[PDB]
Amino acid sequence: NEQLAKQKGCMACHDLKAGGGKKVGPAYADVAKKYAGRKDAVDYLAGKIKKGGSGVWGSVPMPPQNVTDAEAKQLAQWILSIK
Amino acid sequence: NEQLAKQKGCMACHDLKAGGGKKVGPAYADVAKKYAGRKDAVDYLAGKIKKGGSGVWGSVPMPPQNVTDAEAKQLAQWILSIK
Ligand code: HEC
Ligand code: HEC
Repeated sequence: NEQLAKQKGCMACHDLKAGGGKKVGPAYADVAKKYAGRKDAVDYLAGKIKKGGSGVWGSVPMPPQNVTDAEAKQLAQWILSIK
Repeated sequence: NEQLAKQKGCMACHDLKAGGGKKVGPAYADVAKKYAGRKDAVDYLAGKIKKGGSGVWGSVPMPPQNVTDAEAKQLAQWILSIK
């Protein structure tokens, strides 16, 4: 399974899918660093995940995503936790 | 959480951290595409995982991995499942 592969060190040499390093959106660790000082980061990011947005990291927009309000908040919190 | 983000499609457009794209081995989805539906795929891949391999995807070899035969079979089956 995926967790076993992580534990065994496999992911030092392998990604799940191709295209690493060339994606259209920002790295989550950079999102986490940016908003570390921001008290309302969770709701700000949840809004962007659900409703989409542009201009914060580049000119290409993130389209609105198929997530509930609760999921958007959960994803925001997880991203903020990334170190 | 991490699994939720993967399941929702977020990772098509985002990496977890900066510096992606330099892994030395093939992406698992590409391994899965190659060997999908071959009658000996599980045994073949389990053997490469455990014993290592060279020259199938490039010049850089995979060393033997610290896995049991059962774990190698588990890992092979998981990799073959990656869409
Ligand atoms: C942790 C136990 C794993 C698992 C499950 C896999 N790998 Fe590797 N791998 C690496 C390289 C350079 C290759 C290509 C070798 C070649 O050109 O022949 C591979 C290949 C694979 C495969 C496909 C094998 C095939 O013949 O098609 C598979 C299923 C696979 N790996 C699984 C490099 C590395 C590492 C670099 C030091 C390490 C660590 C791992 N791999 C670990 C694992
Ligand atoms: C799956 C539900 C997700 C989640 C959890 C996130 N994204 Fe994206 N995203 C994309 C692009 C181009 C941007 C930059 C937009 C801009 O310049 O403003 C983003 C941005 C984000 C953020 C940061 C938002 C901010 O204002 O700081 C976050 C937290 C985030 N995303 C999470 C592109 C895409 C996609 C391309 C089609 C898709 C799919 C996703 N993102 C999916 C998700």
